[PDB]
Amino acid sequence: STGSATTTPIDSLDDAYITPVQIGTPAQTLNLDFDTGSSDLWVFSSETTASEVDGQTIYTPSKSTTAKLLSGATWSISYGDGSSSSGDVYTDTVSVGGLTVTGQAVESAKKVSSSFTEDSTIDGLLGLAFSTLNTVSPTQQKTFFDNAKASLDSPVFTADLGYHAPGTYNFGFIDTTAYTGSITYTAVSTKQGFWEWTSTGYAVGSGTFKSTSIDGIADTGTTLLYLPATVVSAYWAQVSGAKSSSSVGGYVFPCSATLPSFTFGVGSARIVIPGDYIDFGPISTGSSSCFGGIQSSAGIGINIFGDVALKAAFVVFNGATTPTLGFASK
Repeated sequence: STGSATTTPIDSLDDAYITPVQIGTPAQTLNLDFDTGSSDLWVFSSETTASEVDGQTIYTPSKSTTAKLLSGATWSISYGDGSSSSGDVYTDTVSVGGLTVTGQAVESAKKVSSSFTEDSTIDGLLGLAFSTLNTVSPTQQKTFFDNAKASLDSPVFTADLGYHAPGTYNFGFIDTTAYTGSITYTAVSTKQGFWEWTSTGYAVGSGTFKSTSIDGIADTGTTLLYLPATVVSAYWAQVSGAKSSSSVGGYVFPCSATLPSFTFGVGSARIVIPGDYIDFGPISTGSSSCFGGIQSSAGIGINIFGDVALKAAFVVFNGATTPTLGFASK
């Protein structure tokens, strides 16, 4: 089997991407944030505290003839941005882009933190990291991909995120028309539960490539590119007037600037992030200070190849017995 679903930016900055997901019978379609940095499929629901729902579409398990309470199971998750959610668990039929999993754990939120309530466009998350990170207790549950894997034509999924445009998540096949050149594959460590890999270096603009190992995670659920402070300083030094602002929370730059590209290495291959992709717009409405899309990972404890980086590539998440990642230009 295969599946193929379009993923759509939630706003004009590509802050996140939503993908329609069919849950239950008859289907209830919710727009979920596919997150290769976490491993829970959780949804706003008829059980979510009413004051914490503000415009999201909810899953109502009592209206699904295939829903079953997973008795005794609870979940609770905290994300790297400080947000969180928790609740109980149902199993139900879940379909993405025509690919159906029966008996998928659907984690129903009883509580969500304010950042989720305040974002009416995201109805929940669909985790695509390794199932060792799933938070369901006392019986850990498998991700949608883990449940689907054995049925797929090939044990892979691909992320093809658009810049200011829709893109595609495919399951079970590589679309050889979706990228240019060849796909370069690189080793993955699953020891922390992430799609963790080592970039071979970077360049700023038209500058020389610096060969240096940068361990980090491929994380579709993180907006920005978080790299070591040395790398980030080297980038922003090429933007007149850019500076790190402790009050804003990162590097800012004059909105009048033209940003240089940023290149990262994948083996001997190179992925170029155009300068435009690094502009996250005014820090507040009407400001002439703009927020940068490359930020320091110091204090986060891991480097994160978030959407800024991933949307410059066609990315293969190869879930074979020994997982690997692939990157191609597009």
